[PDB]
Amino acid sequence: PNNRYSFIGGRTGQWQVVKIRNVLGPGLQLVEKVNILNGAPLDSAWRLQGFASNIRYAIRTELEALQAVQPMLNRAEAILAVLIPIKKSAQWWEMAQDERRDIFERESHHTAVGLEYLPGVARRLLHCRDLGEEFDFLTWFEFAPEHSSAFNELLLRMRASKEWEYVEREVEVWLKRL
Amino acid sequence: PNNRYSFIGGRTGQWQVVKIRNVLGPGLQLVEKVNILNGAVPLDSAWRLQGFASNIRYAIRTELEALQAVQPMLNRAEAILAVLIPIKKSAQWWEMAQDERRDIFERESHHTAVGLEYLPGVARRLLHCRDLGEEFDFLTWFEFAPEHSSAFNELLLRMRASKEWEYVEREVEVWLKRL
Ligand code: HEM
Ligand code: HEM
Ligand SMILES: [Cl-]
Ligand SMILES: [O-]
Ligand SMILES: [O-]
Repeated sequence: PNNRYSFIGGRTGQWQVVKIRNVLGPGLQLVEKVNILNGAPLDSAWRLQGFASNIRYAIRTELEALQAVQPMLNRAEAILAVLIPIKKSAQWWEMAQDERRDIFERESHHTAVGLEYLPGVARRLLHCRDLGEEFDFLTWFEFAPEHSSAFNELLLRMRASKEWEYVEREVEVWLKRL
Repeated sequence: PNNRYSFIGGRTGQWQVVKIRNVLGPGLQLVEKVNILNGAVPLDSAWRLQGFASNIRYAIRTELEALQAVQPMLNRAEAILAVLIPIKKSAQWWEMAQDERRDIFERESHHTAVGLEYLPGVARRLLHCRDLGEEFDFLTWFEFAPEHSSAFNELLLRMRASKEWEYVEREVEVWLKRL
């Protein structure tokens, strides 16, 4: 599959690691670089993988709003990135669809809050629970240096939300584009 | 992992192939048997399908609770017939937003309400495979005593008349008998 992406921490890649912050639960080993590959090698400490998939929660009017402002990846100015792997608890995944949507948006305003940080912050969402991975999602953010304060504020805002009562594991990997 | 299943059409397995109906689009080659394996993966085998069990995508809590009231376990003794139905939906289905797909699925189509009429005759399992890059999007599995083949067939004619099924672009029925 080429909806599949792998991220390999180790000594080679497009991206220098700048910092890793072990927010919640067990961390990831610090390494020099992350190599990103479309598909599924020595001197590598960890590999994470996920796939791009269909929309799970956003309704039409939210999609139209996102599409009006969201930027593309690979802007020349967007030389910083942040890879944030996330795992949610088993109680999250047993809930029904309405219960989860209600937490994600009605209670937490995930989409409304995130829209306040576009178009500065470009984003990608990959899924991995269904592959058996140690994390449920691989989230990817890239932005110009001007926006790193704003991005740090977004994170504090999201982590205070009801949605985040269900996050069990979270790591931040700050990257600079080589 | 544990959540992945493979279905191999060939000369071995636990299920005998009674008929294959090539309902829509290209079919599957007729084979003698189906082997079902927990895991990902075939010498005298003609085709191999796979999918994963996953979280709920559409049902709401009160639907889940009704379903959970009545739905039968798999591998009942009398449940000697099974039907494997691989399904592919169109690209236009997958671009739509979540509310739009939910509204087609239940509000316009009453998938869950219509299906609930046929429990506990029919037991079922749903497996996902679009995200794996498979040639189908879903493997659906249904098992029942012979007493319900008629009713199962009526369900199918019903569901295929629905708005949901206007987005279905490939469908095969593999009818099976347990060995
Ligand atoms: C930058 C602005 C952001 C926007 C516009 C945004 C928007 C979205 C949207 C629309 C979804 C739903 C996709 C769907 O329906 O399938 C989503 C999912 C998700 N986002 Fe964000 N997001 C933002 C920032 C963040 C941040 C900063 C994090 C992590 C620290 C994050 C973590 C996630 C996760 C883990 C999911 C998957 C949720 C689930 O399926 O349970 N998002 N986001
Ligand atoms: C027999 C009684 C049935 C019941 C109780 C039933 C119930 C359900 C439910 C509740 C879902 C949505 C699961 C979710 O929220 O993730 C579903 C999905 C689905 N069903 Fe059924 N169903 C039945 C019959 C059938 C039949 C006969 C077929 C095929 C010919 C079928 C094909 C599918 C497909 C392909 C999906 C996934 C649809 C999607 O995600 O786009 N179902 N069913
Ligand atoms: Cl795989
Ligand atoms: O996101
Ligand atoms: O189903």
